[PDB]
Amino acid sequence: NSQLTLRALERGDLRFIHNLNNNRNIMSYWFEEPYESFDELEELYNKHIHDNAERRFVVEDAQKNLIGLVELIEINYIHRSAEFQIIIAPEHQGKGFARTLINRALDYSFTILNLHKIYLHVAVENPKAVHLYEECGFVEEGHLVEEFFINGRYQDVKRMYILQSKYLNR
Amino acid sequence: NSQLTLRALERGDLRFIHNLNNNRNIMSYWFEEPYESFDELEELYNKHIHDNAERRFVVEDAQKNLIGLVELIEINYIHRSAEFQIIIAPEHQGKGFARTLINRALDYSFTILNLHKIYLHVAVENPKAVHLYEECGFVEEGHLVEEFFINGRYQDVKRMYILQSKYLNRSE
Amino acid sequence: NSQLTLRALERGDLRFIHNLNNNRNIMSYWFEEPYESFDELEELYNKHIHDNAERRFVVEDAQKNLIGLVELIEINYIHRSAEFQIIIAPEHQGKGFARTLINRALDYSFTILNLHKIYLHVAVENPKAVHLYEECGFVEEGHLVEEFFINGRYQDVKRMYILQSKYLN
Amino acid sequence: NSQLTLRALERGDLRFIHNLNNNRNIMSYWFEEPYESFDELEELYNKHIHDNAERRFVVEDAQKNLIGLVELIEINYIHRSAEFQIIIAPEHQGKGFARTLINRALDYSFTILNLHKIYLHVAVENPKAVHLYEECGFVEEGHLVEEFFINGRYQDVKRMYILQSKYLNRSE
Amino acid sequence: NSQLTLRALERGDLRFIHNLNNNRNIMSYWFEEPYESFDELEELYNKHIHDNAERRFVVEDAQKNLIGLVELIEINYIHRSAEFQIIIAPEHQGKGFARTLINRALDYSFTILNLHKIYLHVAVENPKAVHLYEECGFVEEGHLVEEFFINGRYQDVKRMYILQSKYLNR
Amino acid sequence: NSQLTLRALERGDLRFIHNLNNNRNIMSYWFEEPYESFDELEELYNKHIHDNAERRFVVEDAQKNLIGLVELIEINYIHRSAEFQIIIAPEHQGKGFARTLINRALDYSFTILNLHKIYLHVAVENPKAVHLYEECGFVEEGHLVEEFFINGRYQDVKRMYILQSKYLN
Amino acid sequence: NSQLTLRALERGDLRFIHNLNNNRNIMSYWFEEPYESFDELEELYNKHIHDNAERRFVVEDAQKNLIGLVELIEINYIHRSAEFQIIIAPEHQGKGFARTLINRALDYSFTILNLHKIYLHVAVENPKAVHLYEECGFVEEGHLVEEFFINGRYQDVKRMYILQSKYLN
Amino acid sequence: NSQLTLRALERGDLRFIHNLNNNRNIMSYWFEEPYESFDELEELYNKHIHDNAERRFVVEDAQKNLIGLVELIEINYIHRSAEFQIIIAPEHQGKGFARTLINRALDYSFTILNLHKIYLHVAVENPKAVHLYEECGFVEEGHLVEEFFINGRYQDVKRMYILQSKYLN
Amino acid sequence: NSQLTLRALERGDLRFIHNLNNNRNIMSYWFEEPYESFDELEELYNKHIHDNAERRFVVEDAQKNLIGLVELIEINYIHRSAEFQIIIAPEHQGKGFARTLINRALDYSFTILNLHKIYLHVAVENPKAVHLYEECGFVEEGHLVEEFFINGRYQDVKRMYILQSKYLNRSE
Amino acid sequence: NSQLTLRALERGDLRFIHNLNNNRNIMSYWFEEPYESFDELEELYNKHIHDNAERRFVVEDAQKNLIGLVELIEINYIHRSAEFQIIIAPEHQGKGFARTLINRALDYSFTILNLHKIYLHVAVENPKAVHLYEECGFVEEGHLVEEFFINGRYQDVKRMYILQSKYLNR
Amino acid sequence: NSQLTLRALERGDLRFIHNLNNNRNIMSYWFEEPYESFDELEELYNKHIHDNAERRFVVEDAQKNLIGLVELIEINYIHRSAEFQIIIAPEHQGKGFARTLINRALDYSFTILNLHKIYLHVAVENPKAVHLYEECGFVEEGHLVEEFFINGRYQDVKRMYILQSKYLNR
Amino acid sequence: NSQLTLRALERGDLRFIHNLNNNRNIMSYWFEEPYESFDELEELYNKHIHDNAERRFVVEDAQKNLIGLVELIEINYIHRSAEFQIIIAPEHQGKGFARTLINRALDYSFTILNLHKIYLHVAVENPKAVHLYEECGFVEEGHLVEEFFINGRYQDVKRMYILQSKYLNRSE
Repeated sequence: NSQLTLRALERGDLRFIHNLNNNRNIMSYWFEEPYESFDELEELYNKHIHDNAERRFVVEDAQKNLIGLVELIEINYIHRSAEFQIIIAPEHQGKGFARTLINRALDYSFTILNLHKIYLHVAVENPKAVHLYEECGFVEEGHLVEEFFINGRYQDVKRMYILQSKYLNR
Repeated sequence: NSQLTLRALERGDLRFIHNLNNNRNIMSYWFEEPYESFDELEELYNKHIHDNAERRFVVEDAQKNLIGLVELIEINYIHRSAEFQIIIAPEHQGKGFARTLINRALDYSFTILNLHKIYLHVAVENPKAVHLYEECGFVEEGHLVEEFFINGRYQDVKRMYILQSKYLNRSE
Repeated sequence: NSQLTLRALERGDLRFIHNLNNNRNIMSYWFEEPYESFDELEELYNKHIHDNAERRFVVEDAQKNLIGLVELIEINYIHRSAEFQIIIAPEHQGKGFARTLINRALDYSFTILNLHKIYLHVAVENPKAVHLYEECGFVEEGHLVEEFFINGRYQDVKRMYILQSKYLN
Repeated sequence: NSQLTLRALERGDLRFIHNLNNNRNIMSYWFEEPYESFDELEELYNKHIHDNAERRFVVEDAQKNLIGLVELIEINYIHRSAEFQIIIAPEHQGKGFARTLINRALDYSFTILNLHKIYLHVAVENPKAVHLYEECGFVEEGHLVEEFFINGRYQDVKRMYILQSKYLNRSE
Repeated sequence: NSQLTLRALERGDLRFIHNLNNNRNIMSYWFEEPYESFDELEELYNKHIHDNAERRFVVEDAQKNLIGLVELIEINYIHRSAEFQIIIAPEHQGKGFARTLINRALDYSFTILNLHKIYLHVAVENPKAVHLYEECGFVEEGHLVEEFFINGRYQDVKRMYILQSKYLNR
Repeated sequence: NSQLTLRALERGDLRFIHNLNNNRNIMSYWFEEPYESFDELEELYNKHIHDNAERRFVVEDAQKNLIGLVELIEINYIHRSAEFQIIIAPEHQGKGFARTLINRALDYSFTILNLHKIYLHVAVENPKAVHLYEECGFVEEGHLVEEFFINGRYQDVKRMYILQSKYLN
Repeated sequence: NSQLTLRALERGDLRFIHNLNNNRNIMSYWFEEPYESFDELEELYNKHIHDNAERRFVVEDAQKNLIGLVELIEINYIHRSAEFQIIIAPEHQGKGFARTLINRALDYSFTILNLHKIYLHVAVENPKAVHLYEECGFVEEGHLVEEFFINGRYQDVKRMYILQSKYLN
Repeated sequence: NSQLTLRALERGDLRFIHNLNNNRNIMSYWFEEPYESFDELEELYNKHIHDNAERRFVVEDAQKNLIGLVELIEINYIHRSAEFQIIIAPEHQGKGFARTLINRALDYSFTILNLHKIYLHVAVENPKAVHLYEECGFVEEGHLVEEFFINGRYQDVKRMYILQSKYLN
Repeated sequence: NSQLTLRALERGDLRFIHNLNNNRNIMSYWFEEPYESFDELEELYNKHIHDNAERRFVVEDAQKNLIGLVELIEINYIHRSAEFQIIIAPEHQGKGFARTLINRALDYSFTILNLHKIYLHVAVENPKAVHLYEECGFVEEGHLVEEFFINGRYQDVKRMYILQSKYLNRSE
Repeated sequence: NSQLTLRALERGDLRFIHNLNNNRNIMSYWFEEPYESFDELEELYNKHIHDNAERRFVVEDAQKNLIGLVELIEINYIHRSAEFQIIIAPEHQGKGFARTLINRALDYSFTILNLHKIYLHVAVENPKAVHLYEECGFVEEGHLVEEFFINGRYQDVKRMYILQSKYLNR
Repeated sequence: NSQLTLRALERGDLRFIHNLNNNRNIMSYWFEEPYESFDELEELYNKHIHDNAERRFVVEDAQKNLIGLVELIEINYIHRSAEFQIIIAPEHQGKGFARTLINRALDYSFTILNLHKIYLHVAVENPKAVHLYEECGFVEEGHLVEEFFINGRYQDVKRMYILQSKYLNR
Repeated sequence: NSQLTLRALERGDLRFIHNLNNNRNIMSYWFEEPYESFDELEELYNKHIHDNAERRFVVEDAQKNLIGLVELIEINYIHRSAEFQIIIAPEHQGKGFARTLINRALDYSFTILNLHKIYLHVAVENPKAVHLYEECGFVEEGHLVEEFFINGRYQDVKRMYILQSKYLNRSE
């Protein structure tokens, strides 16, 4: 709803990030290993403070509760593309925030950074995630065979995308 | 009214700057992307401490509430010019402070720093500010086409300026 | 099963780690010289923060009491093997938690890290431990002669291993 | 024919790399901007020397003429995948070396480095290369729309891949 | 003509740059001071090796003679704009290379970096330079009063621009 | 015997070392990924200059032609063990020099460095090498299962060792 | 006389210094641009800690209230000259303390630092100050034309000096 | 006029500079202690490469023979003033080149750097030089008493200046 | 009695070390100059943290009172020897702890660290300590003449030592 | 008396040192300038932590009151000489501590550092200081003409010395 | 003879040092391992340039031939003692240089550094080395049991010493 | 005679300095230990380049042969004093250059550097130099007992000095 906002990741938010990053159910959706020392996380945060190739956001509601995370990575400024990734804390999954956040990230991407294309990756074995994204405007541009090793097996992922033209003329 | 005071920005004012630097509406007037972790801001602040090409001032009232920011950037040592930009916190806007601060900035630029020229950029779609600036003696020297991408599209901005000779000598 | 969790080692867990490292009987299991300084431990921790060739984990119960430690070292990314080490604090041994921790270290190695082989070393003079590793599917691949100097004399150790294919099938 | 040899790139090969990195035609196949001072190249080379996420190989003939470059990047330690990219110097192109080198890269990736998957990107408007790659066992897993801005417009690329199990076991 | 090319500035070209930078007739066109130690020039070259906000080019003919310089500065990757500046060595002024180079720089800008806008600055007192640029597609978007101090006086400069759409649909 | 000498590795010997490291058949003996950059090799050399946990030696003949290489790594100063590796350039194999180099590496380990145990790894698929090590007094202490990924598949290696007491008596 | 003392500037006195530096009327006396950041002031303080070419002193009364500041800069050790600057906080002007501070700065320059010449600059538009310096023995040696840009226009300043021989006799 | 040019000082011109700095009679004009090390000169050159508060120029003739040196120091960007210094090597004095170099330094200060005031110091005991500066439009603004210790005694110097407005009209 | 415990020295024990390092009487037994600012001690401590040629242990009782220090230095990786030195805080001296700690140090040196030889130096004018050490199995291997300048004059010291084989096997 | 001791200077003692160093009556006896920022003093203390060429001591009584300072500087280890300097805080001047401290410093010098010679400097205009030192064993080895500028004038100082042999055979 | 001299070790002499250090017959006399990369040797030389605790000398004859090495280590400046070690290149062993060099090192030690005691270590199994040193004034102060592991065995060494008083009153 | 010239020491003069710094006889006149690797000398040279407390001069003849060295050290900014020391290479000694150079050093110290006092130390057992210095106007202000250990024993040195007022004004 109206009460959801995206603001930049700050040092004070790292305990919430850490807590998610050490949760394997949550990190499987980012095809990332669920082990990260707090120090690894903080030192990488420090290292990338001035990195222009990424934007990391925390999501809050009106009381300032941390709902989840939005990220734009691999921002390329010739091709004007970037990869979008999102995580909703367990407690907040299934409340309808998903679409709002995807929209907010697309708005950031398209009305602020002036990117041309946003793409994401989703487990083919999560076909309800796939559909969601389709309803939010994304379209399948690839079916990556055995791209990621997750939970003892290689899994297929859809690569999906959306263009600036489509998002702004809606 | 007259109770406003200028002083240089310092580390302890940065939570206030940060707050404005993450406000979409406020930053659109500066054509700046509204995202800055506190760490990026502080690190850049630290790096520019001895940088002569800029001056960053904070505006406080008698009881020390932080009202706004006045800055001069791209200060050039030869051409004696600089770009002026101003921000008034939203809770303190529409209180007639603009003029007062624009004049403090002009007075500083021309009676202390000895610059010859000050210019600014203002969105064309912001005619109230254009007007305000004109009344404060600035004059349009350019209409930059599709200069900045703001809130989903390319926009035009006025470049306006004022000379030290004009400002100092007007009433003479 | 459920209550015991595994998370990455943190700077705040270092006094727990140091305390085990001063028990010489506990360090004899890792063939590591006991009695190391807290500062050495901390500075070595700082240095390996981004070292991808190791994973150090702590074992916490439901109330967040530190039970012990599980580590994977010498992780090799071509051969996809690593050495496994485990320590259960003395006040939590005999509670039957070794098995669950071993299974947890194997789950991590094989379902997340995607390694092919996990091996470990055990003193031959610790046949109870050897036996526990045998039940968890480890097989002896070496009987290393006078490999380590422990408590005044050279001792033999067993090298034992398990493959990913065996753990996942 | 069979007289080609692979070895790791080293500092003394950089004038050759530089030459290719400033060639517009050659770099368009890598979707890379064709501008790199020697200094940027050397500095980045130096920085990545111990970087495990990449392997850069040079191809030499019996008399040591530098023919091309074979690289693997984004090597991931868990997923065991990497992106393959190749370049053959223009004076040595159209001499049937492609296949030979693509096979050396596959043989390295799968019989030495123990990767599970290799992928590449090829412009859709480059059907000869797509075909060549297919014949070398790669298979289309995606048609990326308007992925790269090349020579004035946004273009589609095929993402193609090959698995270690398929490659190792085909003839069995 | 066909024989003119743009390649990246290299360390070996710095003696040619220096020689131009210490020539006041040449630097007045860039509103820059004609004093630069070779060491200042080289140390600034070293410092900006990895700067993404600029591209500096040397211009040569077929025998590899240094004809002049092309530069794109203040590249901004949200607004996708940049400032273009050019210098033709004295010996090569008046041979018709000017238009080719402006075209080459626009081609780099528009077919490679994917920028939206290119702008430049010209002395109002050089109205034949102004016209040239007008014929090459640039249009006046400003008349900057007393913007630069040059040869003992403050001088007016036109700010001129061209958009990607116009350059590519020609 | 006499003609072959052993001296420490030097920066000027690095092109010889690099050249062996590009022969994949030669590097398969060290289970080391071949094709490494000269700069990586040099910078790793620079970094380990004062590392007391390794000794890298070159083997020179009477005319100062580089024959091969002998190294001692993972030298442990409590357990007093180390791993031995040896490479004889291809143009000097079949000349019967392996034996002399092994004996020379053992002499160094046991009469100068005062180590207690020397071990090595050998591919099981290289029974000639195993046999040579057996004649020089090494005994198998482990048959490591699928330890290394070589030429497209996991292979077994032998771990073999000799003690100081046996070499000196 | 007695109550007023002079001691070296300290990091804890910096907020006092900063506060004077924001009064533009106070900084006009030093021809220094007012409104400088506390961090710039502190970092410049840190940088000059061991700079032998300056001495910055604070003036304290009997109750340790900061009265003002006295500085000696561009101290030259061959020519043995230095430039003198003094600032008396506004809440302590008109108390007749300038004289005592000048005499104190001269005593320091000539009886401790062993300098030969002390000079200063004063705005011509500040004839009261010029007059005070004249009574303390300073003589005009220069009338510098349009030397500084102050409050919107170029102004003339006096350069004035006193020698060691004159102060000590 | 034409033949004499001015360009920025370069590292390759340093032996020329050093050579003047060892003539004590030449350095007396700059009130600079002569006999400074080449290494000090070079390292100070390295340190000031990006210092915007100075410009050091060399004077070359048609055949690229170094004639002398012209410098602008203490350039202040608010007050827009700077101090001018000039040295003509002894083998090129009496050739009437001082005038052209002064005019060239003023042209640079006022038509490029956009300064408002240029000043210099001259020993009173050098009335020929004072006179030359007077012809080039400089006016005495100060007679500094015993400002410098030169050749065994304190000497007076003249401070002289010219404004931009006067030079440009 | 048996309630003593050894652990490695750590930063927080340094005020105690400092106290002993500035005690003239205590330091004369170590032939060391009794002057060390806390800063010199901490800086050197920090520098030797990863230094393998030494081990520094603190001795604590059941309630954690710091009793003394046991150290081994000049640990040589080849010769497998080290110099042993011990200090018992004065308030805890003459309580029969010496033997107990000397034995803990021997047990560590020979059953954990696998050294072959431990030696120490003792002032000749300190016959009680010589004797104590002899009873603990050390044997005189040298009488160093005028080796150290102590309390105004040059003095002789006994160098005494013990072998691992002797220590481990005595009772066999 | 018995209750006076010498211990090494520590960081915590620097406020007492500073207070003396900014007292001109006290620093004149060391021919030193009475101006030292606390930061200068502390940074020089940090720099010389490992300097073997000096030993700086604080003097206390039984309640741990800071009485003054002892210093051995320019320790040379071939020539085995050093310069001794002492300061007694104003409050403690004239109580008879002087001789005890000189003795303690000589004892340190001669029974611990094993030096051969200790020398000092005293204002000729303080002839009662000269005599004291003579009674403590020092002897004049020089009368340095106008060696130091102090209080507006050049002053003569005696250089006095004592040898280890004499101190230990007493 | 007269033609033997001691001068400080220099970088240019390191190839001669290296050559000796990688000769096990030569390094056994210093109880040192015969393996040293040239780089290890040079980097340690660089590190110890300013170390006051040692003096390393090269020995030459009149034509400037490198004869061997003299070293004074563990120089302690309170106790005024140091360890002396010497090596004569193989080619020059048995020519009578030994005594001259020991004398030269003692002269350096006693007439220049002003040390009180010099000690050395010798293999008990080299009793002709022991006697030599006895004739040069050294005397046994210890018989160190199994002090060093050399050539596959632990060996006993004599510790021998000489005092300044004895060397200078000869 | 008069053909001598002073200039500051520079890096390229260091082989000459090194040669003198390793000469026992030459260094005994400076009470300095005659051992200095080239590296120690260069490193210290480099470190003192901007050190104001010293001046090191080389003496050259018309054809640029390096004759000797004149130095001033411990230059104090307040007391305006310095220690003078001189060395003449042995091949050029006993040629009457001493006086000439001592006078150049005095002329520099007093007419350029504006010092008030110069002093030196000379071995008592070196009466020829004492005398020479006296004739050059220096006067004994101290007889330091057993100040330096030289060639096996402790020796006395004269401290001699000269004032700027005396030197400048003598002939007046």
